[PDB]
Amino acid sequence: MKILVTGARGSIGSRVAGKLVERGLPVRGGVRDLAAPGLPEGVEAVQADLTRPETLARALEGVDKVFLYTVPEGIAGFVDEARAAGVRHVVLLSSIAVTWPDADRDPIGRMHLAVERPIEESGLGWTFVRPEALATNALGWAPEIRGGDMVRCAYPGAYTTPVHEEDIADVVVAALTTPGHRSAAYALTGPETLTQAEQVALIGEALGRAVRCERMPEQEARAVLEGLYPAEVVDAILAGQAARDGRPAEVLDTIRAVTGRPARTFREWAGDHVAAFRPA
Ligand SMILES: NC(=O)c1ccc[n+]([C@@H]2O[C@H](COP(=O)([O-])OP(=O)(O)OC[C@H]3O[C@@H](n4cnc5c(N)ncnc54)[C@H](OP(=O)(O)O)[C@@H]3O)[C@@H](O)[C@H]2O)c1
Repeated sequence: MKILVTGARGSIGSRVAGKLVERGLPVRGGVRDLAAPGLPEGVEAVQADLTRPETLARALEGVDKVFLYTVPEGIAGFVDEARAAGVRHVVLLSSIAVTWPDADRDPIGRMHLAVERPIEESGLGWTFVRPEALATNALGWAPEIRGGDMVRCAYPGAYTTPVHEEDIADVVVAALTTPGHRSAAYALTGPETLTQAEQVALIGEALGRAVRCERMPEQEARAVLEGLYPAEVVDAILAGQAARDGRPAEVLDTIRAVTGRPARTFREWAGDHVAAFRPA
């Protein structure tokens, strides 16, 4: 029976879809707009807008399993349609922020908990995949790295443990295709905790040139982030980074435990995405 991959044009969703197609599995790729390009080959395109959960009734026909992105505003509608269609297993792309002690006050933590909890209460089989910082967050430095050798960082000494999107897709695929993952919640990290400055330098090494952070003052960083995210989220980002300033973050072996392969390094990630950081 079919697997519905929501967000099949997304960074993670497209890799989940592609990997399932490589395995011979019938995949429906969920998109908000059927007219647009970017869907991997061999995927049946279906409208599946998680904010308009009446699209889901058609998208879930003949579907046994679902990969789900976190969209809190339509979760009760999703649960209802998944139950009605006979879905047996939902794998959710959540966040490690749900595991920290302030999760239910943190905007990011709350956003993901608002989808985890109704799934937990629904009776559907589930697996939660809970990454720490996405390696792809480094793509926000591309404009500065393309144009010069200095990047401006709010907290150059702040640690995260960035995880490669391919590893996330591999864990999702394991959860969709093998037994033993029911009610599992996998906290995913990369294999090394790294500061912002270290990440920037590793991008430099992949390019063959020395790229450095300079610190920007918090006034300036707050302003930049207030143009990209709501007020509450900027406060959490900066507070999160200040709390990890000079404090190495936890490295978990969860990727290796699930997939049998060590987590991909940020260096490898930078080599994989090197074209994003070269000038036009
Ligand atoms: N950034 C971090 O450090 C971090 C850490 C932990 C967890 N996370 C989680 O990872 C996510 C990022 O995943 P990603 O890298 O794959 O992002 P992405 O490349 O931006 O893809 C996001 C996908 O979500 C889909 N989507 C959004 N709203 C939808 C809706 N209403 N209905 C259907 N599909 C919808 C989009 O579909 P369309 O392309 O069709 O529009 C898009 O394909 C975050 O949202 C968060 O939940 C992030």
